Amino acid sequence: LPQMTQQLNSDDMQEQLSATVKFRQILSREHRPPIDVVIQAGVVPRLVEFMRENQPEMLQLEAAWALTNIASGTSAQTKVVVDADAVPLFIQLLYTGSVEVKEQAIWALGNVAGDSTDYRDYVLQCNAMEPILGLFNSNKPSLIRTATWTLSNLCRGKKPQPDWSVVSQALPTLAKLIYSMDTETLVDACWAISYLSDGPQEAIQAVIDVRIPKRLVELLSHESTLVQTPALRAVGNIVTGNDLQTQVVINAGVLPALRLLLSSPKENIKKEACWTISNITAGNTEQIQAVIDANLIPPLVKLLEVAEYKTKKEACWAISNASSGGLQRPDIIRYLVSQGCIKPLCDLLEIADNRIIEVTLDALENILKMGEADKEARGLNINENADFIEKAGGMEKIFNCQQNENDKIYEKAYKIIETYFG
Amino acid sequence: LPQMTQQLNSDDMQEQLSATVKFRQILSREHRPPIDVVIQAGVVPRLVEFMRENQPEMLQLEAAWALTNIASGTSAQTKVVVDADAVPLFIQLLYTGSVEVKEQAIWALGNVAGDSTDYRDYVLQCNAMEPILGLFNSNKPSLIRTATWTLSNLCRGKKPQPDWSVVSQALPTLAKLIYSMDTETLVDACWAISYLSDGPQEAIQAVIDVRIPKRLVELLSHESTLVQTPALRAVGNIVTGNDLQTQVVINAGVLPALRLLLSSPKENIKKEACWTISNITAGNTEQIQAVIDANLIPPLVKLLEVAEYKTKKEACWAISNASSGGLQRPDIIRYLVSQGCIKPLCDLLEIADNRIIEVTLDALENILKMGEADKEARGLNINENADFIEKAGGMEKIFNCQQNENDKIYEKAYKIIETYFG
Ligand SMILES: [Co+2]
Ligand SMILES: [Co+2]
Repeated sequence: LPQMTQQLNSDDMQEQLSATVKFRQILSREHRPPIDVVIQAGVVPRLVEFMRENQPEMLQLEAAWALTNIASGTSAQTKVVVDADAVPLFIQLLYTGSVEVKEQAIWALGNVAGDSTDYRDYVLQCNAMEPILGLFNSNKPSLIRTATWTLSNLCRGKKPQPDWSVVSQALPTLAKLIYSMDTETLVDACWAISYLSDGPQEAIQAVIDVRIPKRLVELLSHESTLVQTPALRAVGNIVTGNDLQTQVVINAGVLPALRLLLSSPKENIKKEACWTISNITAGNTEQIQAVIDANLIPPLVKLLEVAEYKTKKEACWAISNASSGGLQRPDIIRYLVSQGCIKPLCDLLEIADNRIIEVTLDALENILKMGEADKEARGLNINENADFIEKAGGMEKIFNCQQNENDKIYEKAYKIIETYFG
Repeated sequence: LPQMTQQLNSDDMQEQLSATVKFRQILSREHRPPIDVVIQAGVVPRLVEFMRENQPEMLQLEAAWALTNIASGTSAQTKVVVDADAVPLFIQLLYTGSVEVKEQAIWALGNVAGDSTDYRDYVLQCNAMEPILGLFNSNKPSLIRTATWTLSNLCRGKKPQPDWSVVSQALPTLAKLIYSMDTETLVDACWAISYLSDGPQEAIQAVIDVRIPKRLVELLSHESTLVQTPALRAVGNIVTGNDLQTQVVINAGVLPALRLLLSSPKENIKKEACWTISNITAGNTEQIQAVIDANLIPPLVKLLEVAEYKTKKEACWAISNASSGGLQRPDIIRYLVSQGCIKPLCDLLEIADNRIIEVTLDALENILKMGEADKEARGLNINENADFIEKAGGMEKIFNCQQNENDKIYEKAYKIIETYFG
């Protein structure tokens, strides 16, 4: 190392190149590259020098390669490279460099961007977006992957949400990347899109205008859960928007697609599928009816019954939001009850957290108001739904809620028992 | 009714009495007392007239009785009585009335008070507390029961919390009632105390000052779970207070008692027991060491693995809080690991909601930091805990968390994987 460090500091171009190649090779070890000793040798800032505008490209590639092996190490190791002010140089190399040079720069920039939110912003402010977006006009798959990966690292994060004026510039490229033949590329593009869709209406509408929604919906039935997961996450973030934005996703045909995801052997997919659906049933009466017409209630009721809690929780919201539209269209409630949602709802009370008990009690109450409403509409002397709940053992569970510490809950419980089971 | 209404409005005493008796009788029907028909009759204000100070006591009783049957009906019916100015007369009857009159008055007041926080405050504001506490100097079980139940309704409610200057006057009486032989009385007294115990530091301190804690602890081993629940709830509320207030409960011997409750056939007792413990391990080092010395970790680790989620969740907090104390005394962490908390903690990650995942990742990161420090203090070239976690399958689960939408979680995950599994 002392010997190499010498060559590197030599003024002989040929000797500098000889040294950088060496530092690049040791930093390329698959085992445990002596990154820390290299940093301890103080040759980082020198290697950074070799990436300057007028250095020979071979020297630039070797130096960037070496620095990239370092920047892709631990966070500490990344800080060193960043502090040597390598980022601005990696970025100009994105414009100038050969494919090989570009592959190192984009990788290194991706690691800096994915290190933390402050580095994410640093990179964005160094204006990496322009040169990064130009990489997609190339035809090398591997280079496009890294680039897409780095792009997702720039879009990710919600405490400091990334500078939207900058990151939104990626939407057009992203809209094309989700048609990629490369699976890894597809995956990261969908993750990036989900990150951009994890924001206000402005963000969501932006994703809608570049016509990404329909492609996202087609990707829900991709053979791989690695593609399905981020695609669903993105769809889920989009339907969190307003009713108009959600209808866009619905006209793209997301409902029939969701029907398949509810059967996914992947628990988190069933979970986010129920989550997505609950943000659609949280919409207007016509959107709730659409969920009904797509035959999404039956599988939902089933999950409410057998899935893990984290999924049941989601199924409940979906069903409870659906029952909210029952005040208007009473037949929605009638349909929910027909699909056997009462038993699952009652049982849930026994294992749910307080927020879910509130949600579940809302659904049960809406169900009771309905059964009460057409009980009067007829000369009947019984509230069928109330009777339904009693049989399912729900009465006893609602009674038990009277001892819950939460005011909203126990008060909701007393009112229910008193009103329908007195 | 038309005839009774007439007699009721008569100036003839013997007539008013006879008619009040008849209204009382029909409003006493076990079946479905015609309360609404009686209200429609418009005689409520008239009956209220009959409870005034100058009225013959028999008329006072029959009128109060009649109105109490109405007041103990639906909220809407209770409202009719409250709006007729009955409350202040029920209260003055609580002083002057015979035992029979008092029994009606206290049942009416309890129903008004339990209706809502508005009626609760109105009742407290009408100075009902003075004659109510005065009923405890009586020697009739049934009366003391209803009186205790009423006191419970008056102390309940946390959104508007009840006027502390008023409800706190019940502590001395409450401190004595928890030594009662009557189960119902004891139950209600314990509930009333748990409600008083859910306030700020002052409320908790007043409960400690009148020396209720030790009795609460003794009651944790009461044969009936109807007594243990509210007693455990009250104890739980007290330990949410500061470290000093928490030591009072510890010195009362709560730990051995909780150890027993961790095997309660009641899921919610196991749950609040874990919750109670978690609020003790959230204290200083000595308090965490006390939990350890009482042998609470093993049963805690067992629940973390096999209990319902709502309980596991509580066990996780208890164990996780304990590990935070590991920084100071590294042997706390070593002990936790020795009791096999790692495996159940990793598995929890697969089914936990985001807040619990965060709690779990902190526990795991503390354990992991400990295994790292010792590997250093020793020449070991392995982080035993990291290896335990990897063996348990928690490595992959932690890895998966990197795709969680929550920033604090995925950052935590990437940080862990990079730092201990690289
Ligand atoms: Co990194
Ligand atoms: Co009531």
